[PDB]
Formats: sequence, C-alpha cells, structure tokens
Amino acid sequence: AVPAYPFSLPHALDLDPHYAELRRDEPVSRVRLPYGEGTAWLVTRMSDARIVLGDSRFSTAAATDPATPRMFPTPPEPDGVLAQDPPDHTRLRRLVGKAFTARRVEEMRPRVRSLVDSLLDDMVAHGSPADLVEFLAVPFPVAVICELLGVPLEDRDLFRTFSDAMLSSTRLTAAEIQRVQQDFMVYMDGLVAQRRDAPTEDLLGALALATDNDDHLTKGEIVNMGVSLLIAGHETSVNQITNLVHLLLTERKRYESLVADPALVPAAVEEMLRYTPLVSAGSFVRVATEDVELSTVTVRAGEPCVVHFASANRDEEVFDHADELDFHRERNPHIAFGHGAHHCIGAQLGRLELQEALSALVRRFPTLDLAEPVAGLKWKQGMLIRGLERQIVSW
Ligand code: HEM
Ligand SMILES: CC[C@H]1OC(=O)[C@H](C)[C@@H](O)[C@H](C)[C@@H](O)[C@@H](C)C[C@@H](C)C(=O)[C@H](C)[C@@H](O)[C@H]1C
Repeated sequence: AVPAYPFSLPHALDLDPHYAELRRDEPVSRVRLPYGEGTAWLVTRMSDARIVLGDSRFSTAAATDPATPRMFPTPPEPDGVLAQDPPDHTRLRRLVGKAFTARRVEEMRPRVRSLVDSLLDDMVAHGSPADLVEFLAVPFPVAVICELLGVPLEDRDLFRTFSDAMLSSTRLTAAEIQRVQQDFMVYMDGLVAQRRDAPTEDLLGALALATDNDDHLTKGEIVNMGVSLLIAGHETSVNQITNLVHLLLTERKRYESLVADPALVPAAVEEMLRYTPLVSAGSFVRVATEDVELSTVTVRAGEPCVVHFASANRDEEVFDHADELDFHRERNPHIAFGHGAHHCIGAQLGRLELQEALSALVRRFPTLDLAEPVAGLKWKQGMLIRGLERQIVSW
C-alpha cells in the first residue's frame, strides 16, 4: 500500500526528484522501510527535520525494538549512542566530548596540516596520474582518528573492513553484520583492556578509566562508544573528501573559484556539506513518545519517523536557489551534521579535516582534473553512506 523507501537505488550524489515533489506537496509522507515492521513518516523538510531531531518527545532508544522500521539489516544496538536518550545519552557523550570541542579540535590544525602535506608529498613522489583515495582520502582521516583514539594504524584493513560492514544497507545480510559487530566489540574491548595497567593519553585511555570508574554507564555503552568513534571517525571524512573533490572537478569552475580565493574553502566546505547526500537515504529512526505536531501532520505516540538530511538541505524556504551550488551564501543553516541531542560530535573535526584537505589541494595543485571518465566512476553501492572507491586525478 505505502511506498518503499528508499525510493530508488542511488546514483552518484544525485537526489531522487521525488524529494522535491514531497517537500512541496507532501512534506510528511508515510513509507515502508527496508527492514523492521510496519510504517514510518518520512520527513523531507527542514522545519520538521528539526522537530524530529530536536524535540524531547522523540526517542531513538525506542527504535531498538526489532519490530521498528529501520534502514539497515540489524536491529539497532541498544548500547550505541544513537540509541541512547538523554539524560543517559548526555552522560555518555560527556565521557568523550571534551576532546571534540571547537577549541580542542582547533588545536589539531597543525598536526593535521603536516599529516596532509606528508601524504601529498608521497602522492607527488608517485607522480600523476594517481588515486586520490589511495593517497589522500583514506590515509588522512584514518591517521587522524587513529592518533586521536589511540588505535593501531597497522589495523586499518581490519577496522575498515569491519566499519564498511556495519555501514551496510542492502549489501550484507543481518547475520553477516551481526557477526562483524561482535568481532568489532571484542576488538575494541580488547583495545581498552590493554590500558588496565597501561593507561594512555588518549580517548581509549579515557574510555578505559570510565569502565573501572563509572556507575551510571555500562561497559557495553562505554566500549561501543569506541567503535562508534572509530567507524564514524574515518568513514564520514574519507567519503566526504571524495565527494567534495568530485563536486569540485565535475564542474571545474568550482575548483577554479577556490584556487582564486583559498579563503572561500571554509564556506565552500559548508556549502558542499549542505549539498552532498553523505547519508544515502533516511536516518536513525525516532519514535514519538507523545503526540507531536509537524507542518502537515500530528505524529501520534508510538509512530516512527525518519529524516532525509539532504532533502532538508534542499529546502527552498530556508535556502535561496537550493538546487544550485553556491559558495557565497550569506547564511547556511544546514543539518549535514544533524541537529539536536545527536548532532555529530565530530562536526568540528570533520570541518577541520575537509578544510585542510581542500585547502592544501587548492594551494598546491591548481591543475587538478579528473583523470577517469564520470561514467565509469566507482561509487560504493549498498552502504548507508555514499562515496568513491577510487578517484584518479592528474596534475
Ligand atoms: C564530514 C564529516 C561528517 C558528517 C557529514 C557527519 C554527519 C553526521 C550526522 C548527520 C549525524 C547525525 C545522526 C543522527 O542523529 O541521526 C552524525 C552523528 C555522529 N557523528 Fe558524524 N559526521 C561527520 C564526521 C564525524 C566524525 C569525524 C566523527 C568522529 C570522530 C563523527 C561521529 C559521529 C557520532 C558518534 C555521531 C552520533 C552521536 C550521537 O548519537 O549523539 N562524525 N554525523
Ligand atoms: C541509517 C543511517 C545512519 O547509519 C546508522 O544508523 C548505523 C546503523 C550506525 O550504527 C553507524 C554504523 C554508527 O557508527 C554511526 C554513529 C556513524 C555516524 C557517522 C552516524 O551517526 C551516521 C550519520 C549514521 O547515523 C547514518 C549513516
């Protein structure tokens, strides 16, 4: 009876035109998600998005029930941050949030700028043409989160594999993913356990203290924070570097406009954050705990809702010429980093990383162009997020 969401297999970074139709004439529409049972409201507009994400009457904890609609094979892990409601959620985030403040993240620009340069030095050693993914997109975020978290850099292939499986949408089965979660939890649990009598000066260390020094928080929750930070810490930024670079080079003018004014980069990062559907479709589901008014509908208590971040970021009531990509927007109140209690904790880290990668490239490689055809570009399929597996560039 009700439409299947996602509405189509994704292509590149392009939005299904049905989102625009929905925004205009049915901003809160009912849908059938690929897993779980029953039905959920899809929220396509910014005003409503902020209510689902921002309001205390929406619970993510309530979506841990296997019967709830969701975008992924496995029932959500109860111990994950996305599934915690405040105040427990607040305490959990407090454990680690100090290190992610705008101010602390800013402290890293120097380590991060060196790291980027070093990895771009190794790209020039190789010489054009080269795979931007191989040389920059993967190794840069991976190094940063490894050094931040205190995760062995030699284990990249291990945690990348794990992380890719947990961000599966259509690709893997419930059992394959459920398998990987236990391995990953055991891996992380072993990693924090190494600090029982070898305390470290890193997040995993702080995480280890919390497991032997906390009454409010379970060990499952504390350990799962480590896996959430490690998955997110690289999966987002790695794909997001390729996404911005794709958007820049497909219409060379954009890349050209940044070479002209490298101070634009930060605003262009914020723009491309708004434009890009990093989350391919949907979001972690929020279940209403009381009736809640949206634009066109009152969501009833127990009814699930899901948000498409990218569609809210194409809302014509809040962005002028929203279907157009523009680095000179005066205001840009996007929700590329979500909104409310679960606003991404690495928003400042992601920004730092994207700024520094894009700056360095725009300074150093003015003659950067896509050295493979747009048609054969290998976008990743059946994962909850989008990005390229390779990006061969010439200079
Ligand atoms: C370009 C970079 C990034 C983008 C676009 C991005 C996007 C998002 C979005 C949209 C959410 C909201 C999910 C929801 O509430 O339904 C989110 C949550 C999250 N992000 Fe990110 N993110 C980025 C970078 C990072 C980084 C670098 C880390 C970690 C180092 C990270 C860790 C997280 C975590 C843990 C959450 C969930 C926290 C919670 O449940 O409260 N993200 N991110
Ligand atoms: C339905 C789409 C979402 O994926 C999920 O909910 C996944 C099942 C989460 O368990 C993933 C693996 C967690 O590690 C996140 C903390 C990663 C972080 C980057 C995000 O929050 C991300 C935006 C995420 O919410 C969306 C991709």
